[PDB]
Amino acid sequence: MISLIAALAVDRVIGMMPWNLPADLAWFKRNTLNKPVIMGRHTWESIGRPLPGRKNIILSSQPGTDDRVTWVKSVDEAIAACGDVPEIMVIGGGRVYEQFLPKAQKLYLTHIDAEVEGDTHFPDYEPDDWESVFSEFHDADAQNSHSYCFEILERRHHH
Ligand SMILES: Nc1nc2c(c(=O)[nH]1)N[C@@H](CNc1ccc(C(=O)N[C@@H](CCC(=O)O)C(=O)O)cc1)CN2
Ligand SMILES: [Cl-]
Ligand SMILES: [Cl-]
Ligand SMILES: [Cl-]
Ligand SMILES: [Mg+2]
Ligand SMILES: [Mg+2]
Ligand SMILES: [Mg+2]
Ligand SMILES: [Mg+2]
Repeated sequence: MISLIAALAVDRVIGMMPWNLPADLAWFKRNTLNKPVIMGRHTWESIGRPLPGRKNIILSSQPGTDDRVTWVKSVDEAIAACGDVPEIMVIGGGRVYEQFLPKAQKLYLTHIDAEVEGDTHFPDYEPDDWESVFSEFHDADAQNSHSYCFEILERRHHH
């Protein structure tokens, strides 16, 4: 099964960080550890080093040479490279989320209370097609710059 995981500012702006949220990074790690992660080449270059404890699959029509990750050229190849696993995590960026959304059955979202200047957005999804099965709000604190709300949604309908 395919899931997307993303952190969204107001207006669904995503980035590679205008905010400083170690709690969100802990949420990201907890929910991706021991699962393959699929990302586009822009996201890969922004991370710079393979995420530990996860198979790192990079979707790009023009692969790099880095032997530390697995390079694939299509959504279908990305999925095949993951093989028989319970859950595949798609970690962005904008275009990769857009291509994978139709195949996804679960969303892990962090809704951040920040207005920011970026131009890359998380895909449009029809809220009526999803059910909110978890939500938790957290205030900002000495370690986290903004307030945020974790949410998990499960797909109920497809169009
Ligand atoms: N919800 C959430 N989802 C996301 C991101 C986020 O920002 N938060 N960011 C996007 C991908 N970018 C990164 C950049 C850095 C890291 C990263 O470095 N993670 C460490 C944890 C951080 C650390 O302890 O050093 C890890 O092992 O997972 C993860 C995703 C995609 N999805
Ligand atoms: Cl957590
Ligand atoms: Cl990308
Ligand atoms: Cl505090
Ligand atoms: Mg090689
Ligand atoms: Mg889009
Ligand atoms: Mg769309
Ligand atoms: Mg319904």
